[PDB]
Amino acid sequence: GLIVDTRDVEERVHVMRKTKLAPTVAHGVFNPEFGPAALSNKDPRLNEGVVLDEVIFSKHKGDTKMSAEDKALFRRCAADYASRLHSVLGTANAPLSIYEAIKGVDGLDAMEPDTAPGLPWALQGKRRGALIDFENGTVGPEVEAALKLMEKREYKFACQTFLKDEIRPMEKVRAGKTRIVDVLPVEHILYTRMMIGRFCAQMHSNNGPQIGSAVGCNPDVDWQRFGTHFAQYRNVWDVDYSAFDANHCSDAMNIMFEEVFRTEFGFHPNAEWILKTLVNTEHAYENKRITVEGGMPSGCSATSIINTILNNIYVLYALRRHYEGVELDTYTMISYGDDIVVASDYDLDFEALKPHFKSLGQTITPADKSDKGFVLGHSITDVTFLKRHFHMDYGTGFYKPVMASKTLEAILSFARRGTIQEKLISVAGLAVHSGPDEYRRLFEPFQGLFEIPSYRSLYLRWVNAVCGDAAAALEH
Repeated sequence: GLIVDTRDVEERVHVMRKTKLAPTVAHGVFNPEFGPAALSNKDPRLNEGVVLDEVIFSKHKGDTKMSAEDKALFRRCAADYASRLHSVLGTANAPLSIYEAIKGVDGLDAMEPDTAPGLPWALQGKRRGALIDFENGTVGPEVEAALKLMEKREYKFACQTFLKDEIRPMEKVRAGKTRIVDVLPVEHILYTRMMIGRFCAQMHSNNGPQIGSAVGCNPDVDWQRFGTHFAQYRNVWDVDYSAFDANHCSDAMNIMFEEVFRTEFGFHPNAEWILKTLVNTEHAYENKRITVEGGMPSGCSATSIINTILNNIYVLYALRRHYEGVELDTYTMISYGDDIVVASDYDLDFEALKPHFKSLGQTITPADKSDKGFVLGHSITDVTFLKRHFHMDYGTGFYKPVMASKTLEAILSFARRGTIQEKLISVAGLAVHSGPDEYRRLFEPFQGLFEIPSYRSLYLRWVNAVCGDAAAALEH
């Protein structure tokens, strides 16, 4: 995005805390090159002269202006992807009821009852529970009033900026590259869910290469589905972006929203409008109010679908800008926000697409970290997606999501205080795919102190999870 105004203000949005993450017993064994992100300017691990306030917003270097020809190409690519999307999903996109918006529907989780409420409710000491009855799926009078302002397209708002208290590579910790989440007002989230919730549910239910989205996938079971699909292609690419979310230009975002969320596809006219409120945003951080043009508000969960849709349109755009006769079936892909796997039987030159992605304000590199850029001949067993590799289990022949051992060492090395037992059982579910020897090694530090699930128990759970009849067949 482009920072068009930075001004000081009364009311500090107090967003410089201490980490709830503490080292575990594993920290001293593994000595990871990771640590909690800096949550304070006075953090002694920060490099000399690094200001948190400056670095967290440094990703906003501009709002790339696309030419008329490029915008008309982008619109064709958006309308072509939308055609595919709404063909698979259908056009049952009537607004969600307030009850359904809060409680969710099949394929869409209920709203979180006690997460951050956003502005100005955070400054008035009003928690989410004060504004919305999540039990009954009803709203208080303030949310009710704000919903009626959005009906009229008169709603205005500020994004509350929170630092992401999490583990980061030590080099990113020192450089002050703390990640941020933009918390929009709870009523804005409610209304967005009203406008596109049915669509969001359908995309979760229909995740797969056909719609180019892994949002709402279960890697445990869906790696088999994904792996057998990409294994069929001569060429597979994993594509790295630099600040994908920030670098979505106003032109791209606006056109995507216009082509994807049309009334003719069953959407309320206001679906396009509430999404378009994401383009030109005001961000509250401490005493600062930063106005940005372009980019998606920072996040993962809340913005996954939009980022995934843009990734799909970007690949069609980039290939059509370089080659003639490119259609959706020229390649296959799956995306989860900025994360992407692309495959084609065609020898697509991804190295030559770099300038074409640059016309969208996006910088692509091979995920590989090759000294050269993109190459042909890569397969599904070479790539990373959701921090997971695709490897066949020798026992069953099924693809399993294998995470890098260094990443599992880092995850096991820190925990929120009092959560260690819960975290071990969760991370065991990830580490089981590393094999029995590495699984044993990763949890050795915790043996005798916590309950570590047997490798055997999680392996048997997994085989049943991915194919029920296969597990049954082994008792022939």
